[PDB]
Amino acid sequence: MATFVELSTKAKMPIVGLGTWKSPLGKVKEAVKVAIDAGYRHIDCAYVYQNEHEVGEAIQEKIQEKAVKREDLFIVSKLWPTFFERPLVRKAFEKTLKDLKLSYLDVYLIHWPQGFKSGDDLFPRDDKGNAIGGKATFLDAWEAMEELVDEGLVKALGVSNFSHFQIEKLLNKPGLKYKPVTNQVECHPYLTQEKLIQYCHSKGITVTAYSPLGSPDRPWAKPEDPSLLEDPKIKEIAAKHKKTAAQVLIRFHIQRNVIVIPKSVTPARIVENIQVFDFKLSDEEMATILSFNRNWRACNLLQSSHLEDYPFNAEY
Ligand SMILES: NC(=O)c1ccc[n+]([C@@H]2O[C@H](COP(=O)([O-])OP(=O)(O)OC[C@H]3O[C@@H](n4cnc5c(N)ncnc54)[C@H](OP(=O)(O)O)[C@@H]3O)[C@@H](O)[C@H]2O)c1
Ligand SMILES: CC1=C(CC(=O)O)c2cc(F)ccc2/C1=C\c1ccc([S@@](C)=O)cc1
Repeated sequence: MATFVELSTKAKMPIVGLGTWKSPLGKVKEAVKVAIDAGYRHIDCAYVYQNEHEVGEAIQEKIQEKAVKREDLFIVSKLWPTFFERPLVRKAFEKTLKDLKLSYLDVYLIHWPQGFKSGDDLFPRDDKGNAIGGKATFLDAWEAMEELVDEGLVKALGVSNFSHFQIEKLLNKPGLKYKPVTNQVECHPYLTQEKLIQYCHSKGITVTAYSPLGSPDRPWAKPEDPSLLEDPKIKEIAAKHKKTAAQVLIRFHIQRNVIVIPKSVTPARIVENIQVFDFKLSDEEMATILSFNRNWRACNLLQSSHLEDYPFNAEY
């Protein structure tokens, strides 16, 4: 059975969710439909993925067809940092919610802590491709997002790609109404996030692991980049359980009580990826996997590294 991680709000967040970044139009609706049929309840979405309108169609279909009730779904989206100015937070949210055809979101995340130039150019950049910053901050954004929770449009807020310093800046903000329920960050055996997970858990903040398979189809991959799915040592552990590497990579997070959101539009893989509750990695296997840490990021966003709130300069 597909288990949950309890949030600070007492809401139950399904521990495996479906990722939707780069899920193409014409495939993402079917991906969400297959996922819901396979027992997924948690779907991870974003404004910047530009496919929320199709995700919304799929969700609406399955609810209509009595496959699932809204209350049993757990829908997450994210505020892109070109929308940190107060009026833009509301407008960006309204587009996300309208696209998803929902009356509320379960969690709404700040997608990245660093502010970008405000507006509807999602990737404002210079000639070299470096991100253009904006003066509105994640605290400005949070302020506007808190209204959504007051109004019942969002059940809980969270953050993504925040370091512990940025989470501290948020938690210690005088006059804070709502606390983040999760920090969605890259996490897998090459980036085990031990210090950040410990920190977040100590503050009652869950962690959601993105790119758990190493994001093998990311547009900026470099052939010398490591490959988790083909890693002989990961494969060895998979073989031990007669499971696939992907299932080991997903189960890894489950055993750390970390939510994990593998992306697929392939029905067989969508099913495979949630077949992770009928085996257990041994204490020794978990220790071996943790030892693979390389501090390697598939998502380092180097093009924003000059910005004030770029999160990856800190140790954690
Ligand atoms: N907050 C953030 O900044 C942030 C950053 C990155 C990602 N995310 C979220 O996290 C989700 C997951 O991360 P991700 O999409 O970067 O990468 P990922 O889930 O690590 O890997 C996805 C890739 O692996 C393939 N795949 C999926 N299941 C497989 C399996 N069982 N065997 C072999 N290959 C498999 C997929 O192929 P097919 O789709 O062709 O099947 C796709 O190419 C995203 O979709 C997004 O929702 C958030
Ligand atoms: C890491 C990353 C993700 C993954 C995710 O959030 O799920 C992503 C998703 C999108 F729909 C668009 C951009 C990004 C992205 C980094 C990024 C890439 C190029 C630019 S501009 C420089 O071309 C800016 C940022």
